[PDB]
Amino acid sequence: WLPLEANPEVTNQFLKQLGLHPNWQFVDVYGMDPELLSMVPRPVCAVLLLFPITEKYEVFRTEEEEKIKSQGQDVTSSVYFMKQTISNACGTIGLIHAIANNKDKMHFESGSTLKKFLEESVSMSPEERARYLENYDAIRVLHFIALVHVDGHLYELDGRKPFPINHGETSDETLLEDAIEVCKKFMERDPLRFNAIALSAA
Ligand SMILES: Cc1c(O)c(C)c2c(c1O)C(=O)C[C@@H](c1ccc(O)cc1)O2
Repeated sequence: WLPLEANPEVTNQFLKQLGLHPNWQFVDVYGMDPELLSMVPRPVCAVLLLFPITEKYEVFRTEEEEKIKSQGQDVTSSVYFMKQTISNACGTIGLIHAIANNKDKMHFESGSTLKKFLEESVSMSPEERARYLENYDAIRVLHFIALVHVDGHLYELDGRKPFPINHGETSDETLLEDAIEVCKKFMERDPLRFNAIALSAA
């Protein structure tokens, strides 16, 4: 599985292995301050956020799950969501969430293994996607989540949760800034360090 660190060079090597043309490359997001965001090449189509699992995460996510089940949320049918059943798989799952939800922006090489995996898993349930990932030997190389734009909304994709989380309106053009605002919200949940990479045009 992808190592549990925010490392663009390793993640881009993985993208190449998986058969993606390198006109999208991960970059570091050096921090949330606007002059740091300006160093991220645009467009951006995904942000991966790395953070440690804490007791606060477990308590908050339980509250959030109850809230969403009670109020409902909009998760459009186009969102690709894969459950996590193996801890150390969260980096690889993050990468899959980033590519699956941006498939039409991507250029896949002929025998691309990730292209194959995506075509075969587009109609699977999140649970089936987890099982297939476990089976799929060609995908072989403290928590990661993905932030993407789908159909006008900003989705958080965390395979430890039961579903995507809708964080409000966004667009392809404003995804980086809107994702960073969601990261600021996340960090308010715990009285840490910011560690993120962005999938950027190259
Ligand atoms: C339920 C829930 C989450 O879903 C997420 C993403 C969280 C938290 C949480 O409770 C936190 O409490 C800490 C947090 C975090 C994010 C960025 C960072 O640099 C350091 C910490 O992220």
